[PDB]
Amino acid sequence: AMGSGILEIERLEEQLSINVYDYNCHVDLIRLLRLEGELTKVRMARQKMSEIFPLTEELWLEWLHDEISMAQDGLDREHVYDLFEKAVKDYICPNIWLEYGQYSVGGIGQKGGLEKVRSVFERALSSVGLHMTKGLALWEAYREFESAIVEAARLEKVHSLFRRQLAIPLYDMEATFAEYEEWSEDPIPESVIQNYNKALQQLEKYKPYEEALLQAEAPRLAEYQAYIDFEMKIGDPARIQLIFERALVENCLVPDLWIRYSQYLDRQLKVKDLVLSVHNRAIRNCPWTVALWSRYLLAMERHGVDHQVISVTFEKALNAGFIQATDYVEIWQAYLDYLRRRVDFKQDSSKELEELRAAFTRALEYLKQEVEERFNESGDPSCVIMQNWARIEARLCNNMQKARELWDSIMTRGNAKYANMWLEYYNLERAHGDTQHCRKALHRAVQCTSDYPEHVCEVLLTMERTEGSLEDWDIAVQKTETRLA
Amino acid sequence: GSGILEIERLEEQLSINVYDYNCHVDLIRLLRLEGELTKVRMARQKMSEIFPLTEELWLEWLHDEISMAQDGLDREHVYDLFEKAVKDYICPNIWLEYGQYSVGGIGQKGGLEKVRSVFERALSSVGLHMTKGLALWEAYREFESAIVEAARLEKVHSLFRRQLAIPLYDMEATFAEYEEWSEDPIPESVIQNYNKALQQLEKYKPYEEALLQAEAPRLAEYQAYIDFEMKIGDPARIQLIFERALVENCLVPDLWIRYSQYLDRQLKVKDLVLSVHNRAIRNCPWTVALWSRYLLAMERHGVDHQVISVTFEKALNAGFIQATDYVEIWQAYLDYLRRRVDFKQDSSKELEELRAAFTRALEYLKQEVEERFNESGDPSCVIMQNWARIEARLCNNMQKARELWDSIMTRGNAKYANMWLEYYNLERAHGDTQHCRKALHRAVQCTSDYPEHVCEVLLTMERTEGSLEDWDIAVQKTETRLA
Repeated sequence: AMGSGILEIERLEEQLSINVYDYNCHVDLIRLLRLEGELTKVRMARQKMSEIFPLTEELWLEWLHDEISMAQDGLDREHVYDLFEKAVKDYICPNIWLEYGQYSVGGIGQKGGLEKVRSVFERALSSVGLHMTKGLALWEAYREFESAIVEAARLEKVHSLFRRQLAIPLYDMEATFAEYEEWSEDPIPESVIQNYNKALQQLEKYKPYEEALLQAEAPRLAEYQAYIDFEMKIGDPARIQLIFERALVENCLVPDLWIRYSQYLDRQLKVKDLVLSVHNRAIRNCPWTVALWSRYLLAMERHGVDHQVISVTFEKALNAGFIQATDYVEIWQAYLDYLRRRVDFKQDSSKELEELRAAFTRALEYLKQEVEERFNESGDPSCVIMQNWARIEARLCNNMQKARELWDSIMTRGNAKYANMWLEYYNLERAHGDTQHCRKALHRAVQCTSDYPEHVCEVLLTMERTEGSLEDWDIAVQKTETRLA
Repeated sequence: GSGILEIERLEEQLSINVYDYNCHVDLIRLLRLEGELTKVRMARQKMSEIFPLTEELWLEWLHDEISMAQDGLDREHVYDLFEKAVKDYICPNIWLEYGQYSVGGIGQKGGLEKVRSVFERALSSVGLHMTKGLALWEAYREFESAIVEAARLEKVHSLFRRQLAIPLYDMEATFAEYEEWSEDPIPESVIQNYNKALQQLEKYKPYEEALLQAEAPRLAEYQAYIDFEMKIGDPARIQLIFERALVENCLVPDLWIRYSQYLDRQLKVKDLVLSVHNRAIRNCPWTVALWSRYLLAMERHGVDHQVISVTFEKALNAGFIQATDYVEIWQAYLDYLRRRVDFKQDSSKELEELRAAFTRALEYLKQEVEERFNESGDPSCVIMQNWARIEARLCNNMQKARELWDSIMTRGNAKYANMWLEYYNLERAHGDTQHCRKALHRAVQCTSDYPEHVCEVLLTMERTEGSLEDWDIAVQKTETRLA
């Protein structure tokens, strides 16, 4: 039908105008914009999708090819580089690295672009150079490049690439050892023979695992978990990054896998940029699991990420949309713990303390409104945000009145039927109130508790026996008697 | 010569176990058969100081002293003996005998008033007694009638008028007797009182017959009767029903608690309640609770200190059958000793008495109770806890509370989340965060029943106030433990 593309593009653009988080809508919109030839609009649509989602290697590769096969300038070259730089972040991508290398080969002649090629291949190798099946292509392409240059019969570059590859367990390395012997008229030194042979021993070691992947269907999660384990016991940080990544490209929706990888980096070789990177990638691949946002905020805090960045990240976390109210309480509590750990409490007043209190009010209102309106629940039925606030105010801020207010609020939402709650507040008054307030609290407790009144009773008697007048003890015995009768 | 040796034997068995009641009645039996008058009398004295004597034993002693009384000094001493006799239980016969014997003193010693004293007091005790008081009214009017002088008769008239205003058995018979006796007309005012008395007598009939139809001790019947009289709420009549119930049921400790409490909460009289408490620990000295109640009474009514101390010592020397009971009474005494301390001075005589009493209690439990029970008595170091709570909160002394908690935690109390948290909360209140962290770390390591709860508390504490580092170490400990 005539002009159907125009109308369907309008339709999809409007459907995205309401629900921006529609992946298939972006994919469709982009293919139709390509068929109509609206090039700049394809570029924009692609940019918005890539800023919302991780793109697979095929989508990244399509966009890269379109920008490359359309580039007529040196500035276009720098912009293409920028696009590659953005493309490598999402997942492990051997082909993207290959294309980046070869496309960068065009950059020679321009002064600073021999090193540019070597940088691209070097980072390519550092990333996937160990890849059992796809690294070989990168080693080979890098060597083809150095061979096509090899100025003045200076084969130290090609030699080095051979010697670095041969010490590494990838497929058909025997073939590379072959081409090397037939190439280097000099002997292949015993360091290279020894390392080559232990490497071949690493191929034979790993064969059953790789063939487990080959046979398996779908995303092959089980096989990746077995390989993850095996490599994690063998304990090479490089090789466990590699298998975590290889498993993650195929299993990137599995949050617990992100947590395993995240946790290994986060706790064991905590290099800032790498863990912050992997956390960000986790919250882009599985934004529905608040745990990922929590560990990410904890990671940022641990690594001294600037204040404003953490705040903005929290805002993204709020907006991610979780399926349980306990999750909104959870992320709010994470943010508030961060805010509290920001305050010095030994000064009359603070800028940071006021931000903490303000964030508490905001958190409570947000649970009153957004979470209730979307769930018909409070998220914390037992007012834990308020509890933590009262604790802070009483124990750290000398502000006992606010704590009393907050516990008023806590008890009014039906928490007064619970002995545990009464004892939580009592312990607060005992900690930072006075004996009068503890008495009031425990009396009220004796007359409100529904689950375990005898427990509050015995605490009351204990308190008066320890500290109250004989009149006080007598009143206590009467209340408890009348209550438990 | 078997009597000689059997007496010697009983004296030996009393030399070992002085709290053998039947041994005393037997010893006295034999000493009487032997004519050892002096030894009979102080066998009677020692027994009467150990136990309450029933009405009959008191009557034997009284009859013997009376039929052996040969001068006026014996008369006054017999009076003293009666004075001691009435204290133990309710004793209508003894009150009657006390009156009749007091009649012998009329001529001499200005003691015509004495007879009226004895009979008035006899009335105050059992004058309201539904079945046995009539005997006492009758005897009182007999004496007054026989010493009527010039027919003034206002003593006999008044006595009749007082009996008729009270519901006693077959007063209808005395109402008639009075009319026949009275030259004048029974007044309008006593007539209404007699008729109201008829009302309440017919009211009480099914309860009195409840006692009669039932076999003794009619505890239930007595408990039901006590219930009714207490619902009517007359203090005289419910004291009376409590005493009548107790004479047959003096071994029922819960009954002494009921009566003791009724007076404690409601009557609000020192002499009455303290009497009932003393009599309670004499009848059932084996229920530590009675001693507790009693000490509390003494504290309430401002009883002098040394009396309270001595009563406590008696309490310790009583024999209880449970390790927990010695903790209970020690706690009673220690709470008492604490309520004597003005905690707003740096040091005190009363505070040092408290502390020294604490050391005494811990040592006494480590020694007497452990060696006699093969137990700690206090398994959960309750006395030690209370000492810690006091030292921390009421004195400025936090160090001692920490020590006391070493001792508390070292006998297997370290497996328990409650204990760990008790120490924690104490440390939270009067220690510092450092010690709370230390405490809760060790708590997650040691707790066996509810380690997850302790883990919660740790995480909550570090979230509320600890560094990020502290939060991470906490999560590590927790996860490692609950793994």
